[PDB]
Amino acid sequence: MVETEPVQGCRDFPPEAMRCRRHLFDVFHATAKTFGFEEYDAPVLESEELYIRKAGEEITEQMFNFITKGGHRVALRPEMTPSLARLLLGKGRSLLLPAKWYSIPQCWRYERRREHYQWNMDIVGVKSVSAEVELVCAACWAMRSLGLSSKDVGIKVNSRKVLQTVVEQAGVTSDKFAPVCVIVDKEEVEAQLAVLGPTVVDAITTTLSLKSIDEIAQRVGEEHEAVKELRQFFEQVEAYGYGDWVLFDASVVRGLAYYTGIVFEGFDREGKFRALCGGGRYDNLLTTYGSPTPIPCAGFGFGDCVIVELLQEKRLLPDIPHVVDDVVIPFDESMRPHALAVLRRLRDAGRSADIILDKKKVVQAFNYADRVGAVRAVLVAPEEWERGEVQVKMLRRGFAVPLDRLV
Amino acid sequence: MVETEPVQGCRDFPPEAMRCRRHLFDVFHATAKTFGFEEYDAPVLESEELYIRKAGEEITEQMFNFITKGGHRVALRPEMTPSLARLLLGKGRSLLLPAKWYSIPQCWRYERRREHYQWNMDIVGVKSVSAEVELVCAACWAMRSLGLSSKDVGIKVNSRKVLQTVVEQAGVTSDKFAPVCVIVDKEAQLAVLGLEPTVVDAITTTLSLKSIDEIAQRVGEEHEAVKELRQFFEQVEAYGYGDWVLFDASVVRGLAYYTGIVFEGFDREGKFRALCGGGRYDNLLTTYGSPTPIPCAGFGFGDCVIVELLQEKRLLPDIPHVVDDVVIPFDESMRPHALAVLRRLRDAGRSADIILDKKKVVQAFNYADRVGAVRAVLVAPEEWERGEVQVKMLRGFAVPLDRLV
Ligand SMILES: N[C@@H](Cc1c[nH]c[nH+]1)C(=O)O
Ligand SMILES: N[C@@H](Cc1c[nH]c[nH+]1)C(=O)O
Ligand SMILES: NCc1ccc(Br)cc1
Ligand SMILES: NCc1ccc(Br)cc1
Repeated sequence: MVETEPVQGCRDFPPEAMRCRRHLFDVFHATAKTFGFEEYDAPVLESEELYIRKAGEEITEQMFNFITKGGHRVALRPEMTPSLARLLLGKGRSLLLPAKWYSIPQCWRYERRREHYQWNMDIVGVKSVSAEVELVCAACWAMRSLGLSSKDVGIKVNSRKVLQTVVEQAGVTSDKFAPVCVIVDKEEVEAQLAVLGPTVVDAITTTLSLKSIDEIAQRVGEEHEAVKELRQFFEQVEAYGYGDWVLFDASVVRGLAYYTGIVFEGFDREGKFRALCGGGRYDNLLTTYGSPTPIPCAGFGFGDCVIVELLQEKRLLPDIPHVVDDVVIPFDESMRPHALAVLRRLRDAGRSADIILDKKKVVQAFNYADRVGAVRAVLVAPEEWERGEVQVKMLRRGFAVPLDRLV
Repeated sequence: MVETEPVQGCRDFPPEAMRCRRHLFDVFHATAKTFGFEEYDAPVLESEELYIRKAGEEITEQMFNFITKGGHRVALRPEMTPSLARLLLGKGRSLLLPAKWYSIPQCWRYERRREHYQWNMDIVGVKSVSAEVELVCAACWAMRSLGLSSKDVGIKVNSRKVLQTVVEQAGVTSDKFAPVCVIVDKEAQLAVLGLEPTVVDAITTTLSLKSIDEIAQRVGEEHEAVKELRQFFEQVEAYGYGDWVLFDASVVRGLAYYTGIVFEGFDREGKFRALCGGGRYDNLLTTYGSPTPIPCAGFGFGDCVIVELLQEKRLLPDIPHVVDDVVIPFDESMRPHALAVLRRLRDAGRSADIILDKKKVVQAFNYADRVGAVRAVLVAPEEWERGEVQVKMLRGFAVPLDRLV
């Protein structure tokens, strides 16, 4: 036998498992459409150079990389955001702003799972917190669409600008801010900061432990950018009607080098699962890639695995069996030609329909119809045919119907 | 600057290019649904062992393979069919037959494009030619759905059983039939496999026969291939796609595993490579170690040649992005109210933007036009006090909040 298991850490999606994935992706797509985002895609294979950010990120530590037969350093993308930036930088002046782009790429890692799908939503060319508002509202909308409520989940919201000011007031070089964020994201965090380069660590921990925006304002001032932006953010989400879904949490920084402003992450209010989604503003990324002009950006990722766990726990993922509208059944093999004419008609009318492909008895054909979840069984028999009719039997007992009135 | 071009032989899909791909995939999905096929997927990364068929196939010659950190021989799949067989073999007795499965995997090669998407449709557990009929009809349906006619395209149909009999009558070992097919798909190479001149003569003669009647004269009217091809053409005629299909004795396909009927789509102007290709492969699962033979048939249908053909025929106009509503705050003090409006529009199943940054109404209106909005909803202080907004159709007057949706 060949090996029937998939390659290490990768998932197969037979029809049953595919329907669950599809149910999830339908929401991601529908939510994107509702919010006016445009789909894009790019190759899963990118140059390794795209991910060399040198901040000790977990994501760059766990890259699935390899050398081509030809000697080029490539990787299966660990995330989509750098691919987006490449595309954005490639368009340059021709890209009309603002742009709202989304995708549902498979992303990879090498360390149980080595592979996941990740819905990406990003807004490009919008300076103000309305971008973050929309992004956060989109993530809530998706969760709501899947059956979750604000009692089940929330989004923790913070700004990295608070921590920046604290770090900056200690005379810490600006090039050290990203590593600090990668570290603070994680008693070992006390040791790692010293290595980057005690009273400064004290200050960091104190501010991240502050439990409200008012307490942040006491420390850095009420007119500080972070305070004004967070207040605007919460005012807008309230106005949109999702105030119960969002809250402030000063310990949220995220693990990625490139966030500059507001950052956020989704969570289950039972404290059972890892983050459902995560994102933030990254206004400097395109400048680091070499854009001659700064390009504001903000966005999030939303993985396909944790959400499914949460939906299973909450009993929101019942198996939806396969369905088809009609199953056409030839009474015997001499009726196959006529049955195919019927099948054609049903499909021309926009119906989903099978025809019994092999030779079998009517009752077995009827059973197969039930197994594939047919709403209706269409028996094509000699006597009915002469009368310009077929027999129809609803499965969701039996009578003749004219060919013209089936559809 | 970082490199803005994609990795060698790979395509970017910015929104414009993505809409074209989406238009194509919508047809593949809709056709699958119409025909009652179920979606599946599997990892793009598979074990290299999965593709070692030893017939000198072009597909196994051009594998995108590499060694993991850990020393495992893996590959980016060159095709989906072996992944399907793996899944099928994994299920074994638990899989209810017949099964009709489809997918739209990206597949890879290393040699020019190194990457394409390929719609796969396969029928499992059906012995008779009705499987091939449905598969061929599904491919025609997809092309028809995209705007093509039987004047633009067709499907050439043959059976490998004819060539099998000829090869077999020359005393050629059964294990040589797949290599012979891989070669005939493309004089010197057959001799190397082990065939003398008279056997090559016979091969070429039969592949040059232009009708099923001429095949019957050579191998008999009772021969499996003749009965099956006649049944096949009778069924496609009955389904109403007779103008789309024809017999061509030179069609064998390049893959090792086809055993019976094979087919391929083509443009009737002779400009393009094959649009799609498939056939019956009844032995594949036996070779993977299935304790019982499992009949299978299917096809692949790439995303690149079809698009070329559709561009030539002028069937791929750019469809610009569209959204139903663009909500415009008169100024920043109206943003909260505008968000309440935005919420309502989206709750009602409408696609809607709100102007995110600070800008003047006329510029907001321009942006609305650029993103292809059907309707612009201006949220101004004076209208708001009256429980109203201003609505302007794009593709001006006051409207009550309740009657927008
Ligand atoms: N790339 C981020 C998510 C993101 C998308 N856009 C902005 N941020 C992550 O994987 O965590
Ligand atoms: N694997 C074949 C297509 C196919 C799918 N199923 C059967 N055949 C190809 O790439 O040509
Ligand atoms: N964001 C968590 C996560 C990242 C990568 C993979 Br692969 C799986 C999960
Ligand atoms: N079926 C032709 C083809 C095969 C592989 C790639 Br990649 C592209 C086209």
